[PDB]
Amino acid sequence: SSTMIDDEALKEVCEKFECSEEEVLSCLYNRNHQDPLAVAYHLIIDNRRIMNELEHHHHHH
Ligand SMILES: [Mg+2]
Repeated sequence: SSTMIDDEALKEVCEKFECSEEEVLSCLYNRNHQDPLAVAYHLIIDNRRIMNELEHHHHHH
């Protein structure tokens, strides 16, 4: 199997939550969506996506 991790989001969660990388990876692996570390990881990725979409719309629409 192959698992993809967003390294930048992982680093940001670890810095902001003062936690180990394995703590984040564990809740992702266990699909424990309710763990705030998982929520934060996906929030960082989702917001990056949304901001990229908004910037595009601002400049081109
Ligand atoms: Mg405008």
